[PDB]
Amino acid sequence: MNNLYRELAPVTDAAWHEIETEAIRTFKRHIAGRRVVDVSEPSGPVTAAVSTGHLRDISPPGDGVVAHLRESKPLVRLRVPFTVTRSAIDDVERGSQDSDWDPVKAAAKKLAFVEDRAIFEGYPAAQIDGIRQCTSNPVLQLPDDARDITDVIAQALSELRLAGVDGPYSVLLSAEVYTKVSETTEHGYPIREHLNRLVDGDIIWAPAIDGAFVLSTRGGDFDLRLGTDVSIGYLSHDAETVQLYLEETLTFLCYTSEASVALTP
Amino acid sequence: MNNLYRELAPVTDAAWHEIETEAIRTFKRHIAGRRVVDVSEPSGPVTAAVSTGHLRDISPPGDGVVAHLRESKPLVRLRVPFTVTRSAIDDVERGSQDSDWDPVKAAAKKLAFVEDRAIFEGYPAAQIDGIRQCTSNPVLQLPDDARDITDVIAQALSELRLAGVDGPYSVLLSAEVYTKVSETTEHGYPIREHLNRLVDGDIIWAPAIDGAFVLSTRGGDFDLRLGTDVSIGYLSHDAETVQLYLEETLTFLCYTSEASVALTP
Amino acid sequence: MNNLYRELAPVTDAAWHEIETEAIRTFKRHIAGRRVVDVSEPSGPVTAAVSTGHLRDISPPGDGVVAHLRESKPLVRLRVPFTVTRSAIDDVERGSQDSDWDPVKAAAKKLAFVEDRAIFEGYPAAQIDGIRQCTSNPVLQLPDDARDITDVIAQALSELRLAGVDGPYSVLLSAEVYTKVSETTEHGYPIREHLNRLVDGDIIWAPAIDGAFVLSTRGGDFDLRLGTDVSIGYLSHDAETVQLYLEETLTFLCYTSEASVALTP
Repeated sequence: MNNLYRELAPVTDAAWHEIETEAIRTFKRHIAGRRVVDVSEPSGPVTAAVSTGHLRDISPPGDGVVAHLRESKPLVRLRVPFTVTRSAIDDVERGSQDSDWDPVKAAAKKLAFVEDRAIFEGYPAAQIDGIRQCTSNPVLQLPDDARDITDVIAQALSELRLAGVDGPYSVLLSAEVYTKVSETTEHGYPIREHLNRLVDGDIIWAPAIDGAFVLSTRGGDFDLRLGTDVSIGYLSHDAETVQLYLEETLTFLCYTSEASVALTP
Repeated sequence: MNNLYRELAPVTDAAWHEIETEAIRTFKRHIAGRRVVDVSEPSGPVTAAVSTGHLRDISPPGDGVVAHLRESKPLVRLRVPFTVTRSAIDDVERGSQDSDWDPVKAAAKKLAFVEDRAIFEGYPAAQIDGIRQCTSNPVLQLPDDARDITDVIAQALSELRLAGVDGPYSVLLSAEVYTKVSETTEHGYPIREHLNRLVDGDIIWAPAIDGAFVLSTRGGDFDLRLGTDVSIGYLSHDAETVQLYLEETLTFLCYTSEASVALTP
Repeated sequence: MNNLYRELAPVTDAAWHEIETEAIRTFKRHIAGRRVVDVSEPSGPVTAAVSTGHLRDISPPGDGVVAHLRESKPLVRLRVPFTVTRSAIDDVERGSQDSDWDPVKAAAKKLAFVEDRAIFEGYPAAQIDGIRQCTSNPVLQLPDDARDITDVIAQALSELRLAGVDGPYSVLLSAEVYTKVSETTEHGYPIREHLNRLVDGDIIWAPAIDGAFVLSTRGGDFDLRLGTDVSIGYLSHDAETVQLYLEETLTFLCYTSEASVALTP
């Protein structure tokens, strides 16, 4: 057994497979960051920090000695508890295809939103600066008329190019802007056709964020470090319910302030 | 012989071949559900029920015993009788290529319509809840102006995504809406070109339904279980006509309330 | 793990082996039905219903369509909870041969009695008509004088024969009648010697029933369908006890009303 203690839960192999399958596809349907930042191979549960390579001054241990601390970023463990009914679990083996996995899906959405918000908007208590904080390019305002969205994206692109940043470039849109872009026509012409051909990368569904981002996916700019990737573990149970959780241990680092452009809602 | 008793019908092999060809191709031209739902391999004439995996409380058989009935969905047999003239039948062997199979086509249309309506709109006497009853996403209103159809479809897609449901996504349209979508332009630009590229799946001809559906075809959400697939059997004949029928025995189960969006006409 | 969750029980392999051995042998000592009816191979936890082959009229889905629901018999799950002391459990590994399995035996008796009563006397809540409801031959009265039992058994056999039902024939006796038959003499001659040679099949110990049955075991008349056979699963434990259960999921169908004769006490 590992720290997850799956083996102690009154959950069948079949139910585990359904629960995992749901957590993963739901997580994947909400997550945007992983589609554009570099995602590392999980390094295991021992990992507690990512070295930044920097030195920090501290007072010397004595005369004639110069001391620096090695600086690093701590990993954060994010855990989302959820509760499933034991009838949902047990029904799987009897051949149920509609066991209530809503709590899994809700937990998966919560975790994806937390991850994407950390990456894009910062998580100060976990010492994560988001792309919003890291960016050094002029911030752009998303227009009132959806028909002008291609104007601001074009301007974001030129900002990246002028900052000397190679592509390809991707755009992350909030749920609201994504929907507007996908439906809006200008004098009959779908702005999505215009916007799609303008960007050599992808136009990404990013429901966790407000506004939009335009950034390079050249690599080496945005570091999502995984200690342990999305996992499902066991907490407790009674006669009727099982309490489980989704968790991951990771951090995010932004190495290049000019590789991104933020667009506010 | 099997229950169809085809062998007792005064219908030649040649006529049988024509009747089948017509029934199948007509059926396929009208049917929409089978293009988006999971359609099982026919399990044969013995199958009467589909296990749902669930338990129903019943009063115990004595003290200290706990009893539960196993829940299942019954299959329904749908039979559509039709009558053909014996001159239509007999002309076939004589080289006729215009024998009157109108009654075959009328039966096939009737069966497809009954099947699709059961799938999408439900059939309470057969204990079938259709996708319309099943869905838990906000129901959307089709616009008066066809030029706005892409707006509602886009909102529908966003409902599916926000519900954590992966694609691909397909759109089913009533005969009326399909025809409108295929002909309508906004400032000259065909809204079909916009809508077709908006949907990674298909835009489906669904003449049996009113309004529209946008659903995921990821698999495992919508279950059409075939006992026996569309078949042609024999009832009776007189000097001038033969009474045949089309039939199938099946049921439909919807496992995921959030995998579809309904749009009302 | 499967739905039994045996692995979560604080019960050693040795104790499990003892509990099983006791449950099975106790079960077999009380059960009578399985000795005369057709007992199917367990079909697994997915099975929920047994097709009867019949059709039920339902209102049609529209004009010119004829609809019928497929009839099936639902399986019932019978569960008999029981509690054992943890000292009974733990003593096993220490070499104990008299651990208290009384609660296991009480559960097995309770289950056998519930099964046999369902088979012979019916279980309306589970939609099971027993042989008693099924039979169409004249019901016979067991005599006050045990010395006359061979008369009624002989009349019963004659009822079966006249109904055109081939043997071999077996006789099931209540605990009371069995004991009477085994001890009683007429003018010194044991009526058991007469009765045993009169019946080509067996005289069966049936402590679950009152009265008696004489039935054919030619096969295909009496159908005990097993979803899952007698099993031992785990519910909960505290410091001193473990709550387990016996269960099976099954149903019983009687296909031939004239293949049995009932004799009332």
